[PDB]
Parts: sequence; structure tokens; C-alpha cells
Amino acid sequence: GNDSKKFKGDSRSAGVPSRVIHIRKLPIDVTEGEVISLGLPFGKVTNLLMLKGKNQAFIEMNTEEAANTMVNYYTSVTPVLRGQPIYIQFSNHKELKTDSSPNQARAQAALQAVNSVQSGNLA
RNA sequence: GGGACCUGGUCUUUCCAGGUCCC
Repeated sequence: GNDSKKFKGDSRSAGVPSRVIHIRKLPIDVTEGEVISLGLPFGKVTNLLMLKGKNQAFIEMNTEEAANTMVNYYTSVTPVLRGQPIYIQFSNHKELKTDSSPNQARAQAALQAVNSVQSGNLA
């Protein structure tokens, strides 16, 4: 039926079992909240890496259906941040990590603004 | 051989390819 061999895939293909998205030609003046904001209307986002020093970015969806729908819309449209359109496709990686730049400190902090409860009972 | 400038590719922060200018 509508089913297929979705058990494998890569960044140059679609239907990947991985929950990771990649963005190319990423703008410079753009921030961690923008890379999250383009993936939010597509489902829950639970990880993020800003690849500053390069025009690239990475994010992780909490669900495979959120990642599947995101690129399935972005496979026919190009997202834009601060008014600047840039390319997107699946990531070749699996689960978000950071191992090569201090820029990991800003990406792991921006996710807290998009996931905290911010309720008035806090102190 | 070196430097500067522009565009494209890109899979973890870069790297790579092409064009232009100067020594």
C-alpha cells in the first residue's frame, strides 16, 4: 500500500527513519530561535545545533512523523529566516550531539526557552 | 608561489570547485 522500505535513508534522500533535519546555506544574522521556529509548526523539536562558522544547521524532532512531514513540505518549498530563504533536507546524522565547537553552549541554552514551563509557581 | 574579491557545492562549526584582480 502506502508503505515502503523506510528502514534506511540518507541526507540526499527522503523517508529516512532518522529524526534529524539539516539546513544548508543558513543565514548569518539568524539565531537559534529561528532554526527552531521553522520546525515548530511541523511538530515537537527536542534538539538543536547551530553550526556557526559555517552556513549550516541541524535539529532533531521528537517524532519521526514530525521529521517526515517537515521535509515532505520543505521538499517542495524553501524556508526563510529573517526574510532570507535557505535550503533544507534530511541529516545524515542520527540524534543531535556536539563535539567540535563552543557554539554548542548557545544551542543547548536556546532550547530551554522553547521547552520550559514558565509557570508562575516557579521561584 | 602568495594575497584580495565574487559565486556554487557541502552533513557537526568546515572543507572543496570555478571565475576575476594584484605582486
